[PDB]
Amino acid sequence: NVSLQPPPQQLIVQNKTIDLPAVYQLNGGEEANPHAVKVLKELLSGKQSSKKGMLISIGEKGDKSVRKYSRQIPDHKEGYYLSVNEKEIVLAGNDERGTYYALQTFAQLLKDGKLPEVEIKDYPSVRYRGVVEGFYGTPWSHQARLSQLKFYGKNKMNTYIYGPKDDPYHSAPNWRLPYPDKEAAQLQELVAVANENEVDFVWAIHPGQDWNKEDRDLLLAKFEKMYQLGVRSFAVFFDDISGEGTNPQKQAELLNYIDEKFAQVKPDINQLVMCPTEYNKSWSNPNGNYLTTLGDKLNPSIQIMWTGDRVISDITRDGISWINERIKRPAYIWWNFPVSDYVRDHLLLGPVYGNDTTIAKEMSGFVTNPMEHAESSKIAIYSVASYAWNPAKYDTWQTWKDAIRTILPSAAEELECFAMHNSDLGPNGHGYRREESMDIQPAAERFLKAFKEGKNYDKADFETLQYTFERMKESADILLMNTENKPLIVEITPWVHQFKLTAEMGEEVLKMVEGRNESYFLRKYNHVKALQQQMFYIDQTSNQNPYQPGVKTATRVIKPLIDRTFATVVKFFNQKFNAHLDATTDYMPH
Ligand SMILES: CC1CCN(c2ccnc(NCCc3ccccc3)n2)CC1
Repeated sequence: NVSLQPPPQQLIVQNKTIDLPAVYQLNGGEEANPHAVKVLKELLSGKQSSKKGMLISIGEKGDKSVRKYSRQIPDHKEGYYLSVNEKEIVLAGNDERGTYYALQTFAQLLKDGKLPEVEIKDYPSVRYRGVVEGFYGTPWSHQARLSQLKFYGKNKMNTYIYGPKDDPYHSAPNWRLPYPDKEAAQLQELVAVANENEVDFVWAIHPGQDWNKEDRDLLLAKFEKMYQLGVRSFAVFFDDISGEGTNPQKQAELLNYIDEKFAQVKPDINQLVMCPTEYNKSWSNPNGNYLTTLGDKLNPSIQIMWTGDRVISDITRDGISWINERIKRPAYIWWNFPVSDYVRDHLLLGPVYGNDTTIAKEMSGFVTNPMEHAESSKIAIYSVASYAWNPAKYDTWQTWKDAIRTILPSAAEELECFAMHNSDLGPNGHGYRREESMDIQPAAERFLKAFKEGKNYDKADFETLQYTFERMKESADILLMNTENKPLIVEITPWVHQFKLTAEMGEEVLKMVEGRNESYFLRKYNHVKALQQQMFYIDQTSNQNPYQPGVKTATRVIKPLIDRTFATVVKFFNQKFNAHLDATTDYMPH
């Protein structure tokens, strides 16, 4: 059955299916977007017959090939019309990017050499959609970035804001310097791949550290050299700046200057974006001037980034009106999820939710700040893509499952299990939390409650927990050895080990609850203690960083259930046999 991510604006399925044609005639192969034609030719290995076979027509509005279907093509940037029936196939973009988007949709329809009969009219609700490379921690590799960009094109994200922290040429002081040949050629390769995948490579300059005519000049000259390298989209960051540099009139002046002498002078600049000094409502001064002045003086064609009501927050109608009213334009949203650079011992693999689905007209852009774990971030990235394309049809849970099935088809259920219990951030200085382990929350609560007050627990809840731990160990072991996405596995390995140990500990603790005799109980107790020690070992030796070192997993519901069940059963044991076992859950070498 027809599943499409992102879901099209309009879709009609006929409940018939046609074969991908053995023999086809291609119309418009020459005048249509070469990137789209390339995908189409990839999917086709029947024979191009010049006078026979099923017509396939590909083109942008105004091409000869799609003249007949012009009224069906949506009048929206990046829009397209796609049609499949017995007679013919139509892939008609409103523009070149739209034709490519058609083809991305077409590739998802094609299953086992068969196509549904369908008619689609489609376009994005939000103008700019993608990823800002905006996390602290170990930068992504070159290969990681190439793989991201291909994923962005598949999910119709048109925006990549480049900024690896190990590249000094977009930061102080080296922003003034041209890229040396080797680095330039690498960035060049990113640009080429971004272009092939219809993604805007947005080169971000971060000069905030370092206001005269000559600084203005050097920036403009640098922008020019990045143009020669093939860059067509640009961002200027002021999150960074202090003192005089925080003056919004002077920020506007430089940006309006860049617009006039560079962006308006070139034939083909797409995005010009700035990040303001006050970038969320919490960190702005209600008693000050900065956002209204920016909104007044900054040219209308320049985007202003915004994180919402707080630095980590989900965007609401009230939030978006607050900012738009000040900047006098639709805010370009920077969403600080799934970035984990302030909770580095946690993976954030849960669904994308919380953003208001009715406000697409009030946002110019929506970009996600991801984790230092590139592959792992694809779960949220795919979901963001889906949300930003079609927010009205956004389905958090189905999109989450679809992302997981896309990223790891050979072990989707196992990754779902792992991801379900690795979602929450735990307590943190931003107060931002996510749900986790919702499937077993009721079983866990009722189990604890009963076990607490020396009332009997339900056998079914015991079994649910038992089943959960068994499933976690199966999932951990299958994921560790999975070779379909080795980079993914490499990223999560430390947590997978910790997650397996958590499950083993849970099983041992359940055996203490059933405790048949004193000797068996003591065996399980000693095993639990040794497993706690291994978890500390991993916590002390993996993922070491100055900020949140180590590895935490299943922290919201599962680990606390195990900890409390352990402390309770040990206290019961101590009372019964008049013993003095340590009931604590965090072992300690001192
Ligand atoms: C638009 C702005 C740009 C700068 N921001 C970054 C940059 C990198 N990482 C993150 N991680 C989020 C937690 C956090 C960390 C440091 C400072 C504040 C909030 N935020 C905040 C958003």
